[PDB]
Amino acid sequence: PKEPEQLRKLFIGGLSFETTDESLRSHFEQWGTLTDCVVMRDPNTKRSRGFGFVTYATVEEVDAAMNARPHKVDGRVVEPKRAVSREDSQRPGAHLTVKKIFVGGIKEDTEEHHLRDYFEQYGKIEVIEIMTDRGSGKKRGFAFVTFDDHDSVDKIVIQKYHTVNGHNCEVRKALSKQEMASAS
DNA sequence: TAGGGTTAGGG
Repeated sequence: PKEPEQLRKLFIGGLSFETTDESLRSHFEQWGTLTDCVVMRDPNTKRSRGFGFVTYATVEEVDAAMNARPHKVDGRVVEPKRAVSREDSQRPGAHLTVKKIFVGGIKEDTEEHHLRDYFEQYGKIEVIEIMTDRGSGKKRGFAFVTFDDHDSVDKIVIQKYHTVNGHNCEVRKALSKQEMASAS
């Protein structure tokens, strides 16, 4: 396949105890050709860890699978998520289900239309907030964007580069005030 | 509900 394996792969959380490679495949093959399908197990006990991965031949097929939520596998509602790489999985909050992104390093003259013209393609935007110092009114160089669907956030943050108001910016899942403090 | 013997040499 032309597109990277990491972007063709979904984490499937909350599997029934009973789900196997074969039953997971039988379900998710409805939305495309699977190049990989695995239920993770504890080595010695071989018991399911309750999650697995499915990988499609194309990202378009991944998108079709996410568009078909909610998914019931072997009688249990499961939780498919964009697969976060092992490296990125080390970061605080990498696996949270959130609807808001932090957008860091935006120019002083960035306005909401700049953020819409990059982010609307990923999903329905509910809130845009370009952050200022409350007292001085000075722009602080970051914004928060809130979407309607956590998968919009997940599709965004697995990518490396994001161009807003002409220049790259860094985009991460939003951590709460207390989550920021616990990550320090 | 976050990865499968899948992450820093030897010059």
